[PDB]
Amino acid sequence: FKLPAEFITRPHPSKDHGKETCTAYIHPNVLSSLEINPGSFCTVGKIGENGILVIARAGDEEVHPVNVITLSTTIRSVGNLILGDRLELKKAQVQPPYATKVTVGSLQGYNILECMEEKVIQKLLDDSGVIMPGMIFQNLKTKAGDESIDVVITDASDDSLPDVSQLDLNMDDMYGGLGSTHITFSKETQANRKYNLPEPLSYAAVGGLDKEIESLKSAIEIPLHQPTLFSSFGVSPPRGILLHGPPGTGKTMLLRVVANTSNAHVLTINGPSIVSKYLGETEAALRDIFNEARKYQPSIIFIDEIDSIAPNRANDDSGEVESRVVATLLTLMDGMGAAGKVVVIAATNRPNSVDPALRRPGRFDQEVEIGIPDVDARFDILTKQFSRMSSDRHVLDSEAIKYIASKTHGYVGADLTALCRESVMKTIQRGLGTDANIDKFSLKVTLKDVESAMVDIRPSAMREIFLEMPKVYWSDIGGQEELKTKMKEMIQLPLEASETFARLGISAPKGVLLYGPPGCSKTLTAKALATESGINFLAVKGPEIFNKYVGESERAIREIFRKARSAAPSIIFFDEIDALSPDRDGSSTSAANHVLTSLLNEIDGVEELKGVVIVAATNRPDEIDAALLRPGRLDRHIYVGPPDVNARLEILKKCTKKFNTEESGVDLHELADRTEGYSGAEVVLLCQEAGLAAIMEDLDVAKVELRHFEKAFKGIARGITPEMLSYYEEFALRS
Amino acid sequence: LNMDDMYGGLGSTHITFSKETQANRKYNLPEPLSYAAVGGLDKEIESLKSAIEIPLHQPTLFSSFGVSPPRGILLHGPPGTGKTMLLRVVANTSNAHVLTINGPSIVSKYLGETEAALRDIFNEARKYQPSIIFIDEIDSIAPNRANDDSGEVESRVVATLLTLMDGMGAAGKVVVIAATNRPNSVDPALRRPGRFDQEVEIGIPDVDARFDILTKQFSRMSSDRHVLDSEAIKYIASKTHGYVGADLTALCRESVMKTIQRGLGTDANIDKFSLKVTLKDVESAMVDIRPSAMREIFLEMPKVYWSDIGGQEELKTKMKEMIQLPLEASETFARLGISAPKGVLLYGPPGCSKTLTAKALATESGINFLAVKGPE
Ligand SMILES: Nc1ncnc2c1ncn2[C@@H]1O[C@H](COP(=O)(O)OP(=O)(O)OP(=O)(O)O)[C@@H](O)[C@H]1O
Ligand SMILES: Nc1ncnc2c1ncn2[C@@H]1O[C@H](COP(=O)(O)OP(=O)(O)OP(=O)(O)O)[C@@H](O)[C@H]1O
Ligand SMILES: Nc1ncnc2c1ncn2[C@@H]1O[C@H](COP(=O)(O)OP(=O)(O)O)[C@@H](O)[C@H]1O
Ligand SMILES: Nc1ncnc2c1ncn2[C@@H]1O[C@H](COP(=O)(O)OP(=O)(O)O)[C@@H](O)[C@H]1O
Repeated sequence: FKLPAEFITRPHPSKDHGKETCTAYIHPNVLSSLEINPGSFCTVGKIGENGILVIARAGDEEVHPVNVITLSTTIRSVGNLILGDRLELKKAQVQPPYATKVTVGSLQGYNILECMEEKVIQKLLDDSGVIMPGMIFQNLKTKAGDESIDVVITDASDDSLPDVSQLDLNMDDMYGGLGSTHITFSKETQANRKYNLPEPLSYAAVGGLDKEIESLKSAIEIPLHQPTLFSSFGVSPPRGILLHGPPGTGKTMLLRVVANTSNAHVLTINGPSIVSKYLGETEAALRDIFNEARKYQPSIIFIDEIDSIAPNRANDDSGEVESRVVATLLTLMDGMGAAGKVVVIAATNRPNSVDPALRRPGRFDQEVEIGIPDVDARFDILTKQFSRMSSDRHVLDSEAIKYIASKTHGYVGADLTALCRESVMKTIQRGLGTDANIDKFSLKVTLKDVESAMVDIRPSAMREIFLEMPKVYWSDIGGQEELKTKMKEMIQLPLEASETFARLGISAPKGVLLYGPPGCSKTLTAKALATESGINFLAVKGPEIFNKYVGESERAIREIFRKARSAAPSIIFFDEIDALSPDRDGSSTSAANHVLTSLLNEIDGVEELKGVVIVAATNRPDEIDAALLRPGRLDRHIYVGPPDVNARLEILKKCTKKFNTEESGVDLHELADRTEGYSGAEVVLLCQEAGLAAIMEDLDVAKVELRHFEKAFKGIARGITPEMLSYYEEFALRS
Repeated sequence: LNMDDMYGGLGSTHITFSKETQANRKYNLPEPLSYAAVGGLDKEIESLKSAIEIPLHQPTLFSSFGVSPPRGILLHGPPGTGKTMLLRVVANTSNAHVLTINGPSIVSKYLGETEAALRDIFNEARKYQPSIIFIDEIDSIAPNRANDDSGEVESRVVATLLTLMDGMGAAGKVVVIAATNRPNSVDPALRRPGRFDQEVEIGIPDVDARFDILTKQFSRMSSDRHVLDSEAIKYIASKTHGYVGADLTALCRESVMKTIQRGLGTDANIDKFSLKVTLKDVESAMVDIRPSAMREIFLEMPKVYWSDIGGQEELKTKMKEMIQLPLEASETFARLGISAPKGVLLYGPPGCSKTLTAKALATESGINFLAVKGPE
């Protein structure tokens, strides 16, 4: 009448020798309920992955609790059965036929074990059960020179009739004291890929965040491994650890890595399955989970999508899941014990959406920040991946890897993995289409398929962006170095002196304004800023945030600002802020005033945004509200007037570069001198319209004449009056 | 069904060898749709064939590297394009198991029932090695989280689907096909390179694709029921600049009804094959059906020849200028950097040849012309 439902694994205590393979400490009631002899085989369902790891069984001494079961570290490493998993029991399968060859692999060693061998076979098969594809044991004591050695035994050369058995366990009948089947030591084989064994996630698999992962590992290791030392201080160790970052950074991967690499008990939630219609069922389930958590001293708590599980109460008090669950989790994690050893890992995509009650120094003082990988991190990730599938399947030199990393500057580790997968599948498809069923080893991996892969896949942001790769560069634009010397320092201040700002307390005003006459270089200056910065750029313009619906503009503003906050320290730019700046003039609606107040509060009100930098562009800065025209925010003002002689000459030469200068008949200076009162846009359009005049004669031409240029000059107008220039100058004088 | 009786070892019932006709149509049995019906999407259908053949047929080659095979395939396009027909065709031609679902029928007021059904279906798919999963109307079942807080059925199903398709197995052979009307309404969580890195887009058919579809349809109903020439099909395809395959099928159907009713009215119940299908009924049907774009504003205004046009020669010269430059000067613009200003302003007194130039241009150019009335 016990009715056992789910079982939980546990390492075998006391070490020694004992069983070490078929402990299976289970209460005799469950043994009688299964109608199977205790001196026989047992199964662990572990949900799915058929094969069920048929291992022999043994009885306990009546104190071992029913729920918990022991699978030993050897089987735990063989099947990657991590702590806290659910298990099921069923009748054993047919007896194994026989074992044929069995071959050792000598994991992470240079082999040459004959000196320390000492008839390993007896040490390997001095145990009952023992599944041939998996044996992992401690080095114990082997002759002199201590050291540690491990063996890979995954490869096999036999087959079993049932397809259910994934690891095709074999029986043991050989001889040993304190000769085999044609020896067992041969070659340093790795994990067998034929059976597709689940490869454990190594601690070195993740990279590019070495400082962050080291800090996280130390912060979670010092409470568990040094509980008495921390309790001596009397301040008690916290249990909450916060993980956040942009999507695709692999936070779940590092959670899995730290769970696998830690021998302590680990617990994780399976998403919204805990949430149920019954009010008390969820509370009872959470209480039971916490009880099982602190019943054993070494325990790890993993929480995923805490934003969905614990949404902000102020943002939406829909009901059912509400602040009550936040309060009950806070009470549960506040007082499980005085010192204890418990750490809770919470991963959320949007920290702002999380309940601010969770984000408090009293409960979640320690935070871990993960950002977008840079060039070095992406290069390291690519090198790790190439080492992961080995040089036998691809050829890529270090310079090629660096070039690929530089080309894909806006990507992430998940993006790189998807790029590798798509490159592999496109290479396979090309080989199938062209080479007519050739061996895949000859074609391997090249550069053209990968280049086409990054061309086709496109960055995962799915938003329009110049990206600086296919757009205008610095050499294509000729301007004045006076503004360049200013902007380089201005945008190198935050990216390079964040620690200096933190130490000194001066911080950054984060306010820059650019005003220019119509037809001048203002959006050009913004593009130059974005190009030189080399950071993701959001193309936002004034009327874009405006919408017919009331309140939609505020929603769009909040969306773009929380996207910029999560898009690393960058620059946010407004193409035409003159649409919303004037409120007193023109009798602006209440929506414009609300948007202006919201942006005023966002720039330098109540909160400070250290990450993003606000740059604004206006067609006319004289009608702007006095609230925004305040020192501290958007204080810097640059005249950035029309291009001077050298800049105009460079622009003309760049436009004439497509043409031929020798046969053009111009010296590239007389045209600039004559076209001095025109705007930059008009100057650019002059070359195109003169080319049209030249090609008027017989369509495609190779010669341009002075009469065409004269007609082009006569047929166009500058459209700029001295009155607006005088007004713009008066704006500078008045400020 | 009827029982079998044979007199022999290792004479039938009055011979069995007679003709090589197709399946009997009197019973009107369903016919397994094949790739012959689909036409005009050769590149897209080949890409879909590759994407469905690479993981299922030879998963070991892809799994030997260790990067795991892709599991998510995304399909999207304008309504009525025929993507769901491609889904049914690949289901019929595939010998592997499929998991086509109804959609909202599974969704109920009980949150646990839907989760249990999802369990059962995905364990059924995973347990048997050859299995395919077909999911349609992705935007509904999984609305965008940022769009609205619908509640009940919400991003929880997105999370459980992601956890399901993340780790079904090491190599396996399992793919999921998602068909959505608009990719924008799809939850961005699904639209991820880790989940849906492969995207299949089936755009609106062009003139060649529409012509291929019409030819395939005519070959399907055979020449017994109609007499159409290649130039007639080409003209019909050219006239239908924006129609889709569903629109072409509707045009054929309405032409059939118009022909039937005209024959009944005039010929007084004449033989059906005598009148078959002509071109005048098709023209009347495409005129009366209204173009594919519902409530369109870029209308197809009529054309008129040059000798019916009267005006100054300077405007005609600028006309020829601005049409001859872009069509046959793209290489010149690319090499010279002139590009295309694409901006022309027409200002003048009302009622004197302001729109006459545009009308003559629509006539002469032959390119698909579109015009908008301003106040409309
Ligand atoms: N930096 C990286 N280096 C190598 N592989 C990576 C990297 N980032 C992601 N990947 C690959 O992409 C997969 C996705 O990682 P993971 O599931 O941890 O994503 P995540 O960013 O935590 O997001 P989500 O929770 O939505 O899955 C990894 O299992 C791995 O195969
Ligand atoms: N290539 C084609 N050949 C013949 N008929 C076609 C073709 N493409 C589409 N059709 C027609 O279009 C219709 C199929 O519409 P279907 O529902 O499959 O489209 P869909 O683009 O998947 O959109 P929906 O979201 O409505 O399912 C049928 O009437 C079919 O005859
Ligand atoms: N040297 C150049 N080459 C190409 N395009 C240019 C050049 N200088 C300016 N432009 C274009 O002219 C535009 C300048 O806009 P601008 O007149 O400053 O806007 P506003 O009228 O609001 O001040 C930019 O969008 C840019 O694309
Ligand atoms: N040769 C012609 N004979 C009869 N009608 C004509 C002829 N040429 C043009 N039209 C008519 O004159 C109209 C010209 O429109 P138009 O006056 O340019 O528009 P708008 O009133 O905007 O200036 C056309 O709608 C056309 O029907």
